[PDB]
Amino acid sequence: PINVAIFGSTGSIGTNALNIIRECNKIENVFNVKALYVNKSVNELYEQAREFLPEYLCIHDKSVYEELKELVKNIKDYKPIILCGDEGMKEICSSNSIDKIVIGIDSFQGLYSTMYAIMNNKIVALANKESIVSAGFFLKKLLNIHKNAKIIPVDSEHSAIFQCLDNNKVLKTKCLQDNFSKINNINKIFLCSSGGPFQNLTMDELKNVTSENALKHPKWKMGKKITIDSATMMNKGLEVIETHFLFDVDYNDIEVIVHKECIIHSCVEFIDKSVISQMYYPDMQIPILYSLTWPDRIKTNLKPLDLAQVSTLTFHKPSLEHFPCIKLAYQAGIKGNFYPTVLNASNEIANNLFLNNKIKYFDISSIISQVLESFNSQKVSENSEDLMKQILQIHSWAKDKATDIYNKHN
Amino acid sequence: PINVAIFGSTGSIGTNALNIIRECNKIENVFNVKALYVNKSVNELYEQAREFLPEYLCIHDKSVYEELKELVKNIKDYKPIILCGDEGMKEICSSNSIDKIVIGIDSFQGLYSTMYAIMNNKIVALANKESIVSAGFFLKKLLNIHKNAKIIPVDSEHSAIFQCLDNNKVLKTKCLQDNFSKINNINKIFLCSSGGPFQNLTMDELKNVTSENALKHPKWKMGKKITIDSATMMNKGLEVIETHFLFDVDYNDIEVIVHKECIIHSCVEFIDKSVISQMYYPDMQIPILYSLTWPDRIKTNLKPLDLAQVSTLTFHKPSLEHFPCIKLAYQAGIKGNFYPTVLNASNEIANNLFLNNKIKYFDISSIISQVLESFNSQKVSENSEDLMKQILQIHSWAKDKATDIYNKHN
Ligand SMILES: NC(=O)C1=CN([C@@H]2O[C@H](COP(=O)(O)OP(=O)(O)OC[C@H]3O[C@@H](n4cnc5c(N)ncnc54)[C@H](OP(=O)(O)O)[C@@H]3O)[C@@H](O)[C@H]2O)C=CC1
Ligand SMILES: NC(=O)C1=CN([C@@H]2O[C@H](COP(=O)(O)OP(=O)(O)OC[C@H]3O[C@@H](n4cnc5c(N)ncnc54)[C@H](OP(=O)(O)O)[C@@H]3O)[C@@H](O)[C@H]2O)C=CC1
Ligand SMILES: COc1ccc([C@H](CCC(=O)N(C)O)P(=O)(O)O)cc1
Ligand SMILES: COc1ccc([C@H](CCC(=O)N(C)O)P(=O)(O)O)cc1
Ligand SMILES: [Ca+2]
Ligand SMILES: [Ca+2]
Ligand SMILES: [Mg+2]
Ligand SMILES: [Mg+2]
Repeated sequence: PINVAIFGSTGSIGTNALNIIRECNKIENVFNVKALYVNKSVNELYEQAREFLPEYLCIHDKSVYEELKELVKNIKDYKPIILCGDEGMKEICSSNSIDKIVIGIDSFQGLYSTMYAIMNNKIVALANKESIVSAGFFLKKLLNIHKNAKIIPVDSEHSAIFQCLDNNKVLKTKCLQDNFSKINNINKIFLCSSGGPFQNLTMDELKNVTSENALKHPKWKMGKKITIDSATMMNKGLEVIETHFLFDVDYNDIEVIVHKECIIHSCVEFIDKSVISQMYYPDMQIPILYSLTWPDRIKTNLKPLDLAQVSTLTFHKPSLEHFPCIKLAYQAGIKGNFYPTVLNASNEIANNLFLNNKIKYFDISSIISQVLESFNSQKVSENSEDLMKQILQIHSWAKDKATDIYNKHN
Repeated sequence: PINVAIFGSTGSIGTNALNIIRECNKIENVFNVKALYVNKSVNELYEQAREFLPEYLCIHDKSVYEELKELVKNIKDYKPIILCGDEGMKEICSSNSIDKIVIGIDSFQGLYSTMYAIMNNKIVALANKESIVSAGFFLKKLLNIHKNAKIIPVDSEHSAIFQCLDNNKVLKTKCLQDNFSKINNINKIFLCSSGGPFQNLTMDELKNVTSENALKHPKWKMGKKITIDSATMMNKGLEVIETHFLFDVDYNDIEVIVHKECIIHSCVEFIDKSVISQMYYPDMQIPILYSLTWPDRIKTNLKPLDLAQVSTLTFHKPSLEHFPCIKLAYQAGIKGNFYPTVLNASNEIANNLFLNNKIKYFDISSIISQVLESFNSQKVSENSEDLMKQILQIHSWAKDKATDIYNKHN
């Protein structure tokens, strides 16, 4: 039986995780949900607790901590360990009754639990790309210290890549290890993208698009932050860096392709030029499930892919003029050092400004661009604790700098 | 050092096999071409011998044996063992200096060298699907006795499927072995097809198609036999049966899909509903190369796949009214026993009759159908030698029956 904790259980990823676990458990009882962890959504967490009855409940915000304890009392025959904040999360991570942890917490914040899960030698089913982008080489260093810990990618393109590999090669290495692409004979990555809601707009239309435009399309079913990143294609930019760190693929060997039907989720070209790709309907349940079953697969009752019904699949290059965030992400990745950290942080700010109607579409890239050119590279700390502080301080520096730039032009 | 013999070196498969070996050897000196074997193309074999300088040369037609020896003595500093007929084939198969054999011999004839290669515990890179279709159960029996032998598929769709699989599971089993699909978590197979030159014809148009139309469908030249089979989609019917035997997949789990761009070469749906596919330009060099390098990959200088330029991929279900050969294959496969043997034999006759303008398009299926209807199940004999002679009897019977049916009408 697979003992699982869901971190960020009330969001888009967490809900999909619980969905697939539920439906798979109807076929055979494969998963035990041992812990749920949310930020503020106490009512929704209670409802999930009622159904799945985990041994652990944690809410990050102390201000709703009491409210959770009282709500949970209605559930008969159930006495969970109810915890909160950083302290609660660390206790769950160190529990010997948990094997696998799904990280569906958003933003740079997802790094903290990812770090402690690793330090506790757990399998980390990581959907949070911000932690990889911002702390790539820290996570690397951490995985060399904690040799039984593993990151399994949940991000759909990276899951697709991972699913295309031979596991007799994968098991010789692990995600975020130097030389991963060489051991797996990977030559090149086709990184597929929906292209987002603005894919058909002219430069003139792009000037005046609003966050509401970005958020209204039902085709995009995710959290608000990632929805905005999909619209600017900064999401794909982040995923380029994520691909580089997870799989040790050279930036010049990662190609972004717009595939509007979202059936082919990404492709791996091996050294012989043979290309392998993973496909399904655009549904996060597959990537989530695979992270929890790897290196095996289990039966599901998901809708089978009907290729003749889909009938047509299309592919084109993205326009860098229309989506300058892509270009900025390659530039930050190629530059290396802490430039990806700076990229992620300034995007956090720019993303949120646009979401709340404070800046325009092209201001997003303008702000990010100015922060990256403000940054002064630092010698990378050889010490693991000092490296973590370095990342925190640089992330924080970049967010402040982005705010300065916004203010300067406001 | 990969010590390889090429059987049927002067045909389409053989030539392509020598092409990729040549090109790959320029990068890394991997392959030793140890043997070349052809029917009667002595001059072409001579030119190949001068380039590749194999330790063995063999020609099936003894009437050109002296012509071979006389041409070969023109090759400066080179003294091969030049061999003859079935005997020469058996000697090459028993050579310890040979590890892998590519079977690029066409038709039921290919089964003989396939059998002897397996009896000598070789790795058999098998392009010849007719041997599998007509003698699948016998090959399975043979592989159970000769435990170090393996069949690695070369047929592009089956190579595709093989590549889509996770080698960590493939390595725990082998092609034709019981439980292959269970071990590999296979739920179903999308068997892709070019659809052939007649894919867009109406029923009335199809009535009138001739062999010259079928053979003009070019790009890369194949044997006349498979070219006609592609036109009737009997090729795909044979491939459905080949899929069943190679991978132990149920007939109701095999779906034929017409993909006219021939970029996706086939797809595997796993029990979780995730789908994996192999893609490249249509080109037999990759499937050939992979059968010789498996479970590894090596570098090539083949043109990289450019998905943006390809731009569109399309899929549709084939019409069984327009292509009744497909239906006949499912029917023969499902009935089991020696019906696949009978299908293959009667097709060999019908195919050749159509090739030579003796019968019409729909007479092909009519003749095959009548032989299948005529045949009565036989008790399957238990020892290998007995089962082989049983196969040979039934094969000869079915060919004679097809010819008699033809003789009765025209
Ligand atoms: N949504 C998707 O399909 C995909 C998401 N991702 C990645 O997954 C991550 C999550 O995205 P998504 O699910 O869309 O985001 P959501 O906004 O939908 O969900 C965020 C979840 O994290 C929780 N959370 C936030 N902060 C904390 C904290 N400090 N402690 C505990 N829980 C916290 C939230 O809790 P609360 O409900 O209380 O606010 C919520 O449950 C992102 O990093 C994203 O990049 C990647 C690919 C696809
Ligand atoms: N062509 C292709 O791309 C594909 C082919 N296949 C399969 O591969 C096999 C070969 O097809 P293809 O290459 O098109 O066929 P070809 O007709 O082009 O080649 C047949 C080859 O086999 C040789 N041959 C015939 N009889 C004998 C024999 N008695 N002993 C030794 N050699 C013999 C021929 O020699 P000679 O030149 O002297 O006549 C020739 O080299 C077929 O079973 C086909 O179904 C499967 C998928 C794709
Ligand atoms: C509707 O299908 C899809 C919509 C959007 C996406 C991408 C954003 C969400 C994501 O990263 N996933 C699912 O991994 P993007 O390609 O627009 O960046 C992928 C699929
Ligand atoms: C142009 O690419 C292609 C042409 C033809 C085919 C098939 C026939 C030859 C074959 O079996 N191969 C290459 O494996 P079919 O689908 O028409 O039966 C596949 C690909
Ligand atoms: Ca594989
Ligand atoms: Ca009868
Ligand atoms: Mg993604
Ligand atoms: Mg084929």
